[PDB]
Amino acid sequence: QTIQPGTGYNNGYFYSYWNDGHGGVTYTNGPGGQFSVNWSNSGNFVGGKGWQPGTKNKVINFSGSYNPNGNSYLSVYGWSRNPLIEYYIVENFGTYNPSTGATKLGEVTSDGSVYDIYRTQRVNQPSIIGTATFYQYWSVRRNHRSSGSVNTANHFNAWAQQGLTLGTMDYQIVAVEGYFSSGSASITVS
Repeated sequence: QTIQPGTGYNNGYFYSYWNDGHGGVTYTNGPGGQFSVNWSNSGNFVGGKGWQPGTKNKVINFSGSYNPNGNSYLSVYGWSRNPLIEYYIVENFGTYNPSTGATKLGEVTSDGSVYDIYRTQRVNQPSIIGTATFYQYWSVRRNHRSSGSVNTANHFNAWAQQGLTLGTMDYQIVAVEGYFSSGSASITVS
């Protein structure tokens, strides 16, 4: 159904839905690993389905539609602990490339497209363990798409060769993010 921000399990999948309380967002958990999100002049939000904990060799499949109107992105999103890292494998985005201002650390070919790799640091920002300073790792697909298969191992191995290590895996989901924009998406994970 439609639900307020929170986390839990639905039809076998882990889900996490968060928003800054601005409103204008509607997140709905559907059958299996499906979820829909409709947003209109929203605040900041992130929602998706996946696993808790994720793994370093998972092959993630997603399919559906993604129609952003503004700042937003579709990605495999998750965290690792010890070290604390937030990572993204961006498959599509709207008006803003989220890696802008980031330090390019390489490139990796995987699942039909080249990806550019970047690293950035977040200072005193919210995280799964409280306020902290941690790094964000990004893999941004050059050929955008709204369905496909993601071999996470290829990204995690490429990041490691570049000195970008990961700790113990926390959740790992396919999510839709929005930052003061509008759009709609319906994605099925598996």
